[PDB]
Amino acid sequence: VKVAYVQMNPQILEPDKNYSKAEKLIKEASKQGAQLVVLPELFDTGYNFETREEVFEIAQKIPEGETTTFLMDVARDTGVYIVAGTAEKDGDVLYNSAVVVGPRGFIGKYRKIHLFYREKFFFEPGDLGFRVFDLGFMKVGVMICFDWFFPESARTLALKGADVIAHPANLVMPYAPRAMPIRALENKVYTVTADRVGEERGLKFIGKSLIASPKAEVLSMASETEEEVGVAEIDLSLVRNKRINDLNDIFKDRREEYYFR
Amino acid sequence: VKVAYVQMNPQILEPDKNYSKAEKLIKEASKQGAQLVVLPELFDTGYNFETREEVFEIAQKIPEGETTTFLMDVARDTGVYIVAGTAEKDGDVLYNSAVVVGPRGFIGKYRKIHLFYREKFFFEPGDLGFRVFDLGFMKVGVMICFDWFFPESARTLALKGADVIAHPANLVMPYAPRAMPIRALENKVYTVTADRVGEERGLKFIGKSLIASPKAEVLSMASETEEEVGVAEIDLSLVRNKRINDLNDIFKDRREEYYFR
Ligand SMILES: [Mg+2]
Repeated sequence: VKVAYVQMNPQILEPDKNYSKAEKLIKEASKQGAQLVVLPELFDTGYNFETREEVFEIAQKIPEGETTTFLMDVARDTGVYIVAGTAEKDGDVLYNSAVVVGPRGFIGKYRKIHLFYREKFFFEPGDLGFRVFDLGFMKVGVMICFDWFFPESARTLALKGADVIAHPANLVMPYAPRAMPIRALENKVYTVTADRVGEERGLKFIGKSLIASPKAEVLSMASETEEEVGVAEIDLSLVRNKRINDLNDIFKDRREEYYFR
Repeated sequence: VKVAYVQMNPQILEPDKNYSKAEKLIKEASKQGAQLVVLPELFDTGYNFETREEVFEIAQKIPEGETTTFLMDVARDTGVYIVAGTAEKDGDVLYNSAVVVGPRGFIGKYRKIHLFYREKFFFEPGDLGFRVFDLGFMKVGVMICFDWFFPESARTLALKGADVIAHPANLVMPYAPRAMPIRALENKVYTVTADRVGEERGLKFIGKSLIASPKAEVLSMASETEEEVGVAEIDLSLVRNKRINDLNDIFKDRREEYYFR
């Protein structure tokens, strides 16, 4: 299996422009043999809003709306599964979500559980929990951006059977790229952090999209500033066997009775 | 406030020799200003036992045994607090323990919750939970070796108000030195990993003792091979206030409803 990130530079409040850029890059990930392609957080809308009104205006329902139906169309055409960050309109409320689509259609969604900084003024805290989606050939867990900061995000997805954690991000702190391989190691999963690049109303994002292995190896890493795709080969038996030596299994050894109490 | 690790090379089954080495190094640390000094896991007995009988023969009681007695004397005489790893005899049972001793005497013990590899043939799994010890001027959490691998260990300690996690270790894998700064960051806590060095019945330990900070900065780090002390100044404001920005407080932001389920 090959997995891929798409590191792009979303244009704030311009979904058509972002649909165009994303298709172009998903097509190149597909040309490169990717079977699963991960896009950044909020790829359709951009990130740095001044008011909720400008995002609410453009934000789409899932699965009914344009971004899901767009991504279905690209999945169908390219034969890839896609995890993508999107602003989700749900009645009068907005979430910071990721959609999972396949060539056969919509698979499901995740709503960001740990909101970061000014996201608290715009978005409602995610309310679907940490979900894992079975694509047949692999189980894919989804978390978004600041979810990386809490070890419980990746751990919950790993317990739930994720082979790979798809991680749409709009990273601003320098830490996540160094921390991601530790997340991968401690759960014995692959992690695919699709970061954005660019500068948006004074806010500069760090890029450095990366794929990490269960041995904390960095299989692919992106620049700080360029749009690009990164594809890495993954070993599905290297993750599904939680043995770390012949006497320890990382899930058998956890002792939940002593945690957080 | 200054904290330290003592990185040393325990001689297997030679507690006299190890007490003597510990005393020289604790005093080097005490001279350099350290108020808290952390020693390696099983510093008195050594690690690489072939039979339970050989460690049972020499393993000491806590607090009345020779190791705790030794440590109380050193701490009475240096004015320091000491966290040290020690094989604990408790009746007819053995624990892989850490003791905390101050100038007053014995403050308390921690029993290693996550046993590693062959340890399960000698020791019982720890049964006192993850404990935080109030020294007045600081709260010290304690975990041992492989406890690092489970994010839940440091997280339990940090939630219980630990300002610093004292971490006696005998590392053989290379990952802990790379992970500890992420444990420090994700909990906004200081961590003190006191590793051993040496080769013990052919098993090589990796040294690389380190002190990490709440910003993922490594403040002090030791060699692969040499016996040494490392001392660093810690800022308690930087741990106690869990705010990473005006809108995010890492403990208020945890959403336990979605963790591990
Ligand atoms: Mg050094």
